[PDB]
Amino acid sequence: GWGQPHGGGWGQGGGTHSQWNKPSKPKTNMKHMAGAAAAGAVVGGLGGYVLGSAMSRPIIHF
Amino acid sequence: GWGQPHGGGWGQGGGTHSQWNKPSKPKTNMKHMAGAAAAGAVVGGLGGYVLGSAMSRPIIHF
Amino acid sequence: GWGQPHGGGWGQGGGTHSQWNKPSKPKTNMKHMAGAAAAGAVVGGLGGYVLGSAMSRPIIHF
Amino acid sequence: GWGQPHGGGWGQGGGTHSQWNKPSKPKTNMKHMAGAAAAGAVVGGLGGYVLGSAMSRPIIHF
Amino acid sequence: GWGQPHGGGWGQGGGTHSQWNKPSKPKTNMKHMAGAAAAGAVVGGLGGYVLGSAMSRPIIHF
Amino acid sequence: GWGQPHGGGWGQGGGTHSQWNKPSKPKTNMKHMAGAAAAGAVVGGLGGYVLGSAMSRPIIHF
Amino acid sequence: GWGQPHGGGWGQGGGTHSQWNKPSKPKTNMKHMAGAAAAGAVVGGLGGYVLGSAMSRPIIHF
Amino acid sequence: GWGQPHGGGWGQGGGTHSQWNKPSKPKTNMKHMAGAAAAGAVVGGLGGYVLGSAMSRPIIHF
Amino acid sequence: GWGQPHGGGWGQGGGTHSQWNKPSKPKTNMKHMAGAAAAGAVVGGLGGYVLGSAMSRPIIHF
Amino acid sequence: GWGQPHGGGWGQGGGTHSQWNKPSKPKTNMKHMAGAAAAGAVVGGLGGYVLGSAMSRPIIHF
Repeated sequence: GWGQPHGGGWGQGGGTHSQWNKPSKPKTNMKHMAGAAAAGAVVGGLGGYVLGSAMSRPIIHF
Repeated sequence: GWGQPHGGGWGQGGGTHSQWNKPSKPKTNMKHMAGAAAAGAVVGGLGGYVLGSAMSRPIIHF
Repeated sequence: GWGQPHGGGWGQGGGTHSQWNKPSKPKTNMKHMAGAAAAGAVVGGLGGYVLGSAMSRPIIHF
Repeated sequence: GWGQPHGGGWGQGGGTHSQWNKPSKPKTNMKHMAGAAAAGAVVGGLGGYVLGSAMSRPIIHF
Repeated sequence: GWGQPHGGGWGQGGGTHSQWNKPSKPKTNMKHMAGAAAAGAVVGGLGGYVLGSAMSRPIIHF
Repeated sequence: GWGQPHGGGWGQGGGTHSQWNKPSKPKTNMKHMAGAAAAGAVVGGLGGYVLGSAMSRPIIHF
Repeated sequence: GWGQPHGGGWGQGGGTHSQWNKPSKPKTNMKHMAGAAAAGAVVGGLGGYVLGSAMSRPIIHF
Repeated sequence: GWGQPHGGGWGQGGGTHSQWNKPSKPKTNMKHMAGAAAAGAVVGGLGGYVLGSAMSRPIIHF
Repeated sequence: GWGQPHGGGWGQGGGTHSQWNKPSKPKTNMKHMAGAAAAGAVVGGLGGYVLGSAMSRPIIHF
Repeated sequence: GWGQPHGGGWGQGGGTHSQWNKPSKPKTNMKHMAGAAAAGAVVGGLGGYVLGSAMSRPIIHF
């Protein structure tokens, strides 16, 4: 089967939304990876009213 | 079967929402990974009204 | 079977919501991992009104 | 069978919600792991009105 | 089967939305990767009212 | 001197307010009046979040 | 002097306000009046978020 | 002097406001009046977000 | 002096406002009046976001 | 002096405003009047975002 019927309206009723991003020196390192991954929505910096999705069925031979 | 019918409206009734992100020196390291993973929504920096999803069925031979 | 019909509206009745994130020097390390994992929503920095999901059925040979 | 029909509306009746995160030097280390895990919602930094989920049935040969 | 009928209208009821991104020296490094990945929407800098998607079924021989 | 600095914010913290007015046959009669009167706010039917005032200094000769 | 500095913000924190007016046969009669009167806000039927005022200094000779 | 500096913002924090007016046979009668009157805001039928005022200094000889 | 500096912004934070007027047979009668009156805003039928005013200084000889 | 500096912006934060007027047989009668009156804004039928004013200083001899 499988399925994700995400549904309905969404949002702010009214009023205000204030988003600030002020990081100084973030660091990300990686070394030696050989797997698989997925994510519909990834937030690095900032945002909203962001809709993502993912659907993945990879085959890896190694 | 499987399924995730996430549904209904959502949000703030009204009023205000104030979000601040001020990290100084976060660090993430990784080394030597060979598995699999998934997540519909990942928040690094900041956000809201963010909708993600994931659906994954990988095959890894190694 | 399996299934997760998360449903209904949700939010703040009204009034205010104030979220502050001010970490100084968090550090995360990892080394040598070979399994599998999943999570629909992961919060690193900050957020709200965040909806995620995950559905995963990987096969790993090693 | 299996199933988790989490449902109903939820939130704050009104009034206010104030969330502060000010950790100084948290550290997380890991070394040598080869199992499996899942969690629908994981909070690192901060948040709310966060809805996650997980559904996982991996097969690992090793 | 598989499918993700994300649907319904979404947005801000009214009022305001203010988004600021002021990172100083973020750094991302990577070295030696040979797997597969997908994500419908990825936010580096900033944005909103962003809709992405992904659908992927790669075969990798190695 | 004289003065009425009515002040401060007021209202419902949140939650609900339900007001019903269902009178059947109210009757008001008057006959032969020759004086003076004042009231800042008068509620006949129904209401709320009603702010009135009065300030009066009439001279009547008769 | 005299003065009425009514001030401050006012309203409903959030949530709901439901006002119903269903009178059947109200009757008001008057006969023979020769005075003076004032009121900043008068509610006959229904309302809210109604702000009135009055300021009156009539001279009547008769 | 005299003065009425009514001030400040006002309204509904959010949520809803539902106003119904369903009177059947109201009747108002008057006969023989010779005075003076004032009111900044008068609500017959229905309304809201109604702001009125009055300022009156009539001279009547009779 | 005299003065009415009504000021500040006003309105609905967000959400909804629903106003219904369904009177059946209201009747208003008057007979024989010889005075003076004022009101900045008068609501017969229905309305909102209505701003009126009045300023009056008549002289009547009779 | 005298003066009414009504000021500031006003309106609906967002969301909706629905106004219905459905009276059946209202009747207004008048007979024999010889005075004076003023009102900046009068609502018979329906409306909104209506701004009126009045300023009057008549002299009547009779």
